[PDB]
Amino acid sequence: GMLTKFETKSARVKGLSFHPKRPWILTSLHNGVIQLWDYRMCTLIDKFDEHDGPVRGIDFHKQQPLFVSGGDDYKIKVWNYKLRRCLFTLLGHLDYIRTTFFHHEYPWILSASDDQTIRVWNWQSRTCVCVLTGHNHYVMCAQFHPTEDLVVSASLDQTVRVWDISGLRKKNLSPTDAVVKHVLEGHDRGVNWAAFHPTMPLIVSGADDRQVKIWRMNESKAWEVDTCRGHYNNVSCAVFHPRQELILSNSEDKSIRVWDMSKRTGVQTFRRDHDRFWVLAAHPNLNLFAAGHDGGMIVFKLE
Repeated sequence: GMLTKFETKSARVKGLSFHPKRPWILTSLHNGVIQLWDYRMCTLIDKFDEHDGPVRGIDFHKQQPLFVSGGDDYKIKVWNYKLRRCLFTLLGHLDYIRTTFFHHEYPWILSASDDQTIRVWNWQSRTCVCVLTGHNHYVMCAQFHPTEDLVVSASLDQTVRVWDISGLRKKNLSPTDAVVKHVLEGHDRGVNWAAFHPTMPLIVSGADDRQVKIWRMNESKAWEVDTCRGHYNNVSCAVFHPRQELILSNSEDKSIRVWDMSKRTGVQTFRRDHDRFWVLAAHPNLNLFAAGHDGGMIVFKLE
């Protein structure tokens, strides 16, 4: 089932990010440390210790020599991994930052916070260019769509939201800005994570109801199309397998679960003795995955 490639022992891992080309993964830790690992040479390349308290937000830029971090200190830091330093800090959030991601093309950062806001930042102007309001509890996750001007967010308010930011794109990149397109209701507890499918109009979410839910959107509406049961504690994270009909989830129940979207195979469950899982990453072009837990990180393949 699970082919372990690389493991770290560390403070609890809260964030993960695979480099698209280098055999590198970032881990952002509960102790405020960001580790840069080479999983082919089995070495710690570098350590970045500038935050105070947990760092949950971490993302490599897919094309620029940058990564972005978001901390419980309410700071977003933009880093250059060649220069090995923090270029600048973005302030504005009023509570813990849950996620930070770079846009794949636009000069943007997307952040989600316990302050109930989603923020878009322009990293060229080094400014906040949009505050997305509407959630009425912690925003646990916000992600950019890979090819459309959409955002998906997950909140402890029990909703997943889909936002149209095409207005913000036209305003901000030119030489309302953000509209809520869908409010996805169905989880009956706080939602910890939501993500877009790379190609289909699908969303996956994981919640404190111990459910992994799959949603479909069309031109008019969005609706729940499946619910995966088996986790016996809060679902921390869920990702679409980028290139196979699979979903990967992990949980405070100390398990990774692999779901068959085709439903041909039953769910595969991978357990740790003592470690809650907090985060899951998929490599953007390899059949390679990473999970963050109480005792460190595991990088693995499926067989």
